Amino acid sequence: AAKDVKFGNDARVKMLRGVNVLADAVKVTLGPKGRNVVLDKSFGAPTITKDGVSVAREIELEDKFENMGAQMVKEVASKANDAAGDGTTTATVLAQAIITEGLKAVAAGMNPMDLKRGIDKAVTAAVEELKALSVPCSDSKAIAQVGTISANSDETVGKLIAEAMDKVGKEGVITVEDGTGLQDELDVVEGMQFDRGYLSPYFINKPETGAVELESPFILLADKKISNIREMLPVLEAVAKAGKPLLIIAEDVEGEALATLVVNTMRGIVKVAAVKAPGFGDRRKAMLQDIATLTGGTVISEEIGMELEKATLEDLGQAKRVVINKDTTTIIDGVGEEAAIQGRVAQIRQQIEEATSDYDREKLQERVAKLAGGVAVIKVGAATEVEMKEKKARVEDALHATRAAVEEGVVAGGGVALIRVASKLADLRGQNEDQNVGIKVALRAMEAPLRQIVLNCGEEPSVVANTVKGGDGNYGYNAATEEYGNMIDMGILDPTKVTRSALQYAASVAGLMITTECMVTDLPK
Amino acid sequence: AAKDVKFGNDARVKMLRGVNVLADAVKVTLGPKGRNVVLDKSFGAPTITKDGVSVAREIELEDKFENMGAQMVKEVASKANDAAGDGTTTATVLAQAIITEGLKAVAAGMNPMDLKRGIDKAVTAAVEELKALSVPCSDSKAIAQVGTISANSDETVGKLIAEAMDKVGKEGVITVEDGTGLQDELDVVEGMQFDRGYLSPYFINKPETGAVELESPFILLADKKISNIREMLPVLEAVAKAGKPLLIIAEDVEGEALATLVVNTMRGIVKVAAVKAPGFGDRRKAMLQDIATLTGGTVISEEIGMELEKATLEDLGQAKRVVINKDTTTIIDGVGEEAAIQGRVAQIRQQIEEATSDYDREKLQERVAKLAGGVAVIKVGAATEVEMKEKKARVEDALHATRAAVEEGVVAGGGVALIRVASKLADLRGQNEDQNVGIKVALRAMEAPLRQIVLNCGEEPSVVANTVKGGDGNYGYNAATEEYGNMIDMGILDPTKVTRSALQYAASVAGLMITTECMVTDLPK
Amino acid sequence: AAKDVKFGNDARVKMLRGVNVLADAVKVTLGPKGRNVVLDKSFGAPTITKDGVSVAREIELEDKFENMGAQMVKEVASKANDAAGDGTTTATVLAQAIITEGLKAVAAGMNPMDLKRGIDKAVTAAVEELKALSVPCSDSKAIAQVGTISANSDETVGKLIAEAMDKVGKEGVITVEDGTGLQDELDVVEGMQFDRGYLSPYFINKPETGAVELESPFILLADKKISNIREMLPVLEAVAKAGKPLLIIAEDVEGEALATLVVNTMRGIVKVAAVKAPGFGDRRKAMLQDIATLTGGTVISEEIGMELEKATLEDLGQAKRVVINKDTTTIIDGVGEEAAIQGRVAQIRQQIEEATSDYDREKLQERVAKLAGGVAVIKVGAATEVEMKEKKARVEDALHATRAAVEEGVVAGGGVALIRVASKLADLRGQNEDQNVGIKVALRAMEAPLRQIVLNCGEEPSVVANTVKGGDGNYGYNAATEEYGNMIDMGILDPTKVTRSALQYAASVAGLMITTECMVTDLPK
Repeated sequence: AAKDVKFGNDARVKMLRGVNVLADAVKVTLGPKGRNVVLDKSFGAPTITKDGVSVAREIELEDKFENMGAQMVKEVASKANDAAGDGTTTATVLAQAIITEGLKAVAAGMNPMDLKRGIDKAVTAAVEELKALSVPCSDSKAIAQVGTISANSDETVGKLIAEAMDKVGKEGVITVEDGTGLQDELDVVEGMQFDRGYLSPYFINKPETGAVELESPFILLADKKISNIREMLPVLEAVAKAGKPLLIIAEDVEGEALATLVVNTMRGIVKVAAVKAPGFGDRRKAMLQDIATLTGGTVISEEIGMELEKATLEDLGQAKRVVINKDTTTIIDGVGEEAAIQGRVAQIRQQIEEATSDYDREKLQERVAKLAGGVAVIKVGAATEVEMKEKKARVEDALHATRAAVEEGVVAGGGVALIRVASKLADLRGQNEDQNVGIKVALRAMEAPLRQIVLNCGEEPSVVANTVKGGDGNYGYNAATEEYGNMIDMGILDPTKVTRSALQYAASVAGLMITTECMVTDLPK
Repeated sequence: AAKDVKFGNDARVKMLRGVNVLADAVKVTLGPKGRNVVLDKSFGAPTITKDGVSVAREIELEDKFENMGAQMVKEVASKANDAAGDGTTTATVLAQAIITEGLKAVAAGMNPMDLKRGIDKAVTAAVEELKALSVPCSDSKAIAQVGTISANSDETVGKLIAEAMDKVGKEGVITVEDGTGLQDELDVVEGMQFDRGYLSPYFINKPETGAVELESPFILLADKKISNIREMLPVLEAVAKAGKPLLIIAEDVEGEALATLVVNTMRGIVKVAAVKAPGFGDRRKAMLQDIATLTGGTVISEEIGMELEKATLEDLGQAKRVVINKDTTTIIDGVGEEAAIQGRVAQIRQQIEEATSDYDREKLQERVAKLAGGVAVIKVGAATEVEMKEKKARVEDALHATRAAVEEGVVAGGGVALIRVASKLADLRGQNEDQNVGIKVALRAMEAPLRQIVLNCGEEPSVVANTVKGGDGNYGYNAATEEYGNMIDMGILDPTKVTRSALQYAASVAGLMITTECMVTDLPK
Repeated sequence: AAKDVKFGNDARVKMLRGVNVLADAVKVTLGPKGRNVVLDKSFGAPTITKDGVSVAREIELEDKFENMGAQMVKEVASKANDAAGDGTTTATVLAQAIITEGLKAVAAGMNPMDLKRGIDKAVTAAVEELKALSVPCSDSKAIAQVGTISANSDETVGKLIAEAMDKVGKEGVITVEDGTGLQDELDVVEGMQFDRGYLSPYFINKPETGAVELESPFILLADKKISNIREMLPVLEAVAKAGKPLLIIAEDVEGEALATLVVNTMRGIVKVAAVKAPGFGDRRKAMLQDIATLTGGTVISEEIGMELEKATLEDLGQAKRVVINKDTTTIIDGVGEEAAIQGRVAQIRQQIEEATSDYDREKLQERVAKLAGGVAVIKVGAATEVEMKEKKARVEDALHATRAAVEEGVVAGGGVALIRVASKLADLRGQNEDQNVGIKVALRAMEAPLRQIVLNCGEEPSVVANTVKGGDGNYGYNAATEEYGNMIDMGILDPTKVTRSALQYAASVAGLMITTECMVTDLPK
């Protein structure tokens, strides 16, 4: 239909209004003293939550332009959350501060491209400063500490994360499930982990997790793109008779094919979910063969000759359980014989020995690593199902935070790491006046999270900010206890990775929006 | 239904407002320092882009008259894109400048036809002056240079374009695909390319490319029009059972058959692409025989006697991959035996020997050229799939720019070539005062692109324009570094063909536009 | 009546709109190619003028806040005019530029007081740099040159100013007159001048000059305030019988007395002008005795004993002609005997000999100087009354410019002196970022006059500004001839004093205005 176009500073102020609305809605909940926010369920009582991620997905304004601004800020914040596992609120607050200041400066006839360049310089300097200020978390003791801190100060979950961490090594895979007994159970079972996302969000059987958990699902290996529904109709009938969930790994899925699969899942006849083919080319085929070895399945490739129509239940693989995250996959306890898997590992090891190319050697090494390391299994243990659910969620978020900390490090939490890098970078200068102004905008905008936390605590924001900036190291302001001191000592910690990613994505979206004039928009009807 | 008509200068100002909206929307993104622009999306986050083609595609105004003005300018800009491969933003900016000045002069009580004649004289003089200012790009070194600078200064892609260029000669065919390994692969396989477009846009399986990529498709050769789908039923059943893509080269395809094939493609049971049969008469039949030789198919003609109902899978040809551009096609690695192709080449060579007409001789010579030259195949090589996609896009645009440069030449980029032509043609005079005023309008409107680029950079436009006009040769203003110098030395180059086509099409649409009075359109409801 | 206020940035934008209206109205007429502007006349035809003073006189806006902004700028510009004699348009343009930029910066959350301090520092540096760039005008040849160019390039009037300047010395007094013959006349008579303005603007018998010219008036010397009109009744009757004008010098004039004299001028039975008594205390009494000596009058003081009621026509002084400027007075050819004046000069000379205080010695020396030097009178000579009036106006503005140049100096005109100062002060830095931004605002605002002059000429402003900044010395851009070169050589000159005063007053009003929040005003009814 027709499209109203608004360009100039009117577009900028409308977009700023949208970002202001979304940023207020999110920043209210920031901090340990974060205030509650009430959503609206279509039916029944409204839900009340302090979670920035849950509230953020709800807001989308009425008038279209500010809706666009809010939507893209929300999308970048969600990208930040997916990258690390937290920091949606921090990213949104940083984006709001940077954008308010930057658009205020742009309204003063200042070169927006220079503002973007200065902000980029400031944020990269802040990122390397954070890396300098990072504290290693390789030792198991700090791993237990961060696990405890993430899960609302519970030592048992941090301990469990520590033993699983030891079991599956530094870059291991850890999955969480429900255990029958009150005691927590840990064991390692051979299983896969590759980074691919579901074809459609509608496959999500558990929307509150955003994942597809299947119990004893058959698996179909395909090196070919599924084009016609007739190709996998016989296996669809076979699995429907079997009355079990299905998993489809294929080179590609066409639009009509995935539409038909979505319709079938809505029918509920078969609990089938599909995911893209990982790997690439020959590497893709080799690791598909690895999956077949693991699950006892068989790869169906056009080049070899067989077709999906000639698919039997025996030809398919199987596993005890699988989970399809947003951009991750997990296979647990493949049926395939361990001796065959060890033989495949030996074959790939010989390939490593004869490997001459460096990147192919890296691919083979990580392939054998994921093939032999397996998948850690953590089973939550308590008395009541309410504590099952809440402790499972706590274990989930603690595991995310702990792996993020292990990957990069851990800095002082509560938003004071940003304050520290800002104070460290007080003399950073750009190539000219405009870049310098952008640098100063970024520097004074990185103070927004601590100021908002203090404001939620009810104390004076600027006083606490000045007191923190006066100190050096990791000295900061405990929001919960309202006492000063070394944040690491009192346990308030955030992974270096989450803060770095949140700041980087906030700066990226800020620079990407500061330099926009035109907006095409559907007519308000 | 009823149609509101508006004529006189009120129609002209309506048209000017529409063109102003579209031109602002597009020109905001012009130049290396081009400002971003956010676009519509009915669902999810809005997309952010600096490519003016998408912005133009996503523009249409609420008011009907503004909409018609914007739409005709957009159509001419799209024609400019199709001609060369770039320069939509430049064409739109030139059109906006010429339209503003010319409509202003027409409102100043001046003969519009004389303005059009003066603009045409000025633009043809500019075109020949630009051809004089062109720099040849025949040598492989300049080919590598243009390929490198086109793809954001990547030497590897320009190099690869250079080797493919050497492989398939001056007027060879270049195609891009995805390579399994990190190394780039190049090889020549007998193929084809003829200038024909898809019957409808709906065949586009990949809208972001505007093409129809099919893997291992069967081809049906037909010298007749597709009047009834009954003839298409047996082959459709055969290809549905085969479960492979289909291609249809026919003399014509009626609208009802087009609707049937559109419905079939939307169903997804069978994917099929149709395209007009090029050549003409006897030449058309001869090149269809060539296609049959290459693909191992058979030509089905009413005159010979066989009908499309009596068509088997063996009768159809086959190839490893095909792509249907907007107005072009490509066939890669025809199954047909190379000895048969060589025999056909020898037959057409004898036809060349006995050829008497110069035109028939040229047709036969280009026929043997396109038959024996084959098709170059370039496979992108890297690790990640994300970089597969981005480097494939870079290779595509670099190939387009490189072939455009080879066809005609390469001039100073950054919009300074138009400034140089303007300075060279400062004394061009028409037959009378009105033609002279039109000439001056065109001359001062050719400065719009550089002025807009400088304005996007934040510097003073007119100062830079005057400084550039002062110099001679290719001296100008580097936008990225903000340093004066020579564009040839600084690697900021644009093909002569794209600039010439953009300027010519802007002049053509401006001449058409100025000489309009009446605007018939449907009532606003 | 009730009053409404408005504070914050809304007040600033209201003031910005008002000053924008006034600045547009004034700046249109700037430069030699200044565009005309029509005025309003309640009766008869409108008057078309290029003089910015006249245009600014009638400007007052509908909205109260815009009216305040316009009135503040207009009052400061009028102060600039009174200080030097020209440069109202330059002051208004500078104020508009500085205010636009400063309020734009203040909207960016920037400390207004630091902006004021930075602007003050920048303008002080500019003033001292301008003094450094000043060219002396002491020699008679340069005096003739400035007089010639001031009066639209008429050598005769500049010559006449030169001879008068020689007659009455460097700090002499010169007064215009209408000479009967076509030949220009010059004479030296015993006169007087002191810096005092009329009590009421209503005394102005010639509003287009803003002065009070009286022929053969009877001066009355008084050392007392005119509390009651009864004291003025006998002298008023005497002068009514005499049927001649009169002058009144008194210690002070009360509101009732001046209201009564305004009534008596509206009746105009007596031609009366009253001016505040100059001098101070004993110095005032001594110089009033000097006035009595010059005019043959007598000082009437309460302390001595005589009263204003016991005043005869003989007691009053007399002179051939007097003129009361806005803030100055002139008395020409006092009737008093020259021998008595010489004796008084000698007496004050022996007072100088015994004068031990430095400032008292200065007062006595300037007193004898103004007593002995007298007033020179230049009489314009032509054939027609119309050319008499226009040449009289030319003599007025020419001698104003000449005395301004003699006082301080002469710099390059056409607004290029400010450009040169700006280029010289490109590296001036403040104490912090805010003061630096204010400094840059002032520096880029000093380019406004030349830019507006070029824009009125129809050429490109910024190109000319850049070309001028590139040069050094006095190399500017001739607006009239549109040729570059040295302003001094081509006689486009402005006094250093007028440029300095205009810039200083523009900076002062800009500082007073940027730091304004509250606007208390009467309600719009």
